[PDB]
Amino acid sequence: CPLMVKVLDAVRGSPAINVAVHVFRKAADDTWEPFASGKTSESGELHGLTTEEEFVEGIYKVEIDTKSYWKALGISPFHEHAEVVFTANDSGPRRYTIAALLSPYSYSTTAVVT
Amino acid sequence: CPLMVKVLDAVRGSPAINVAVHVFRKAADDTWEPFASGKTSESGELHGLTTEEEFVEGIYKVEIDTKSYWKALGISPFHEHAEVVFTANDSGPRRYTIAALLSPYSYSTTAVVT
Repeated sequence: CPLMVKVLDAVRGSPAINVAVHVFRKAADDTWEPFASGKTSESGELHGLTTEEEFVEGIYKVEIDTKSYWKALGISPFHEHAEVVFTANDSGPRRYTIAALLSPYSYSTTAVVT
Repeated sequence: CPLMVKVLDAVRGSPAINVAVHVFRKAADDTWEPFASGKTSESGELHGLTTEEEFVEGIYKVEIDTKSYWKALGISPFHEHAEVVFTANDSGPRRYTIAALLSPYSYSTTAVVT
């Protein structure tokens, strides 16, 4: 599992469940190619997005559909979604955990690379 | 000043000075049209990006060139940049302050709408 996503809800103090996440890879022609997608589990985590074979160096964009999430909770969010753009494995493959902490008008995201 | 951006450095405890910011507006054909750009001042603030006349309803993307910033400090950042995507003025014009707090492997962004 070289790429894992974790999403938390700062309003309820719990994992953000069933959040849609879409991963894109920057294409040779500078366009974002769809790469992987899924929904966070009951623990707010999303595993098995790729394999180390498929996860080559490139620029990747993780897009978290935060708007849908809040709407479901009857809350009016500010952001269309949260995006995390980063260059991966440029210095060889690592294990990346992208964590996002969500609030209606704010979000933070941190990368734990190992 | 309907749109203001403020950036802080969490490693140095100071405003992030000379940070490039590019604002885009979602075009009719779903493409991002360049809308405004500038650099934060010595106070970590960017003013005068638009006028209320020009700042119409739409989906906007604020891109903060975090990578350049950290590179200049001789630090190797994780993110390519920080993006903030939101729908603006859908319910009439508001004043938007987008604040970003930066670290090499993490960033948070909050919106204060008045």
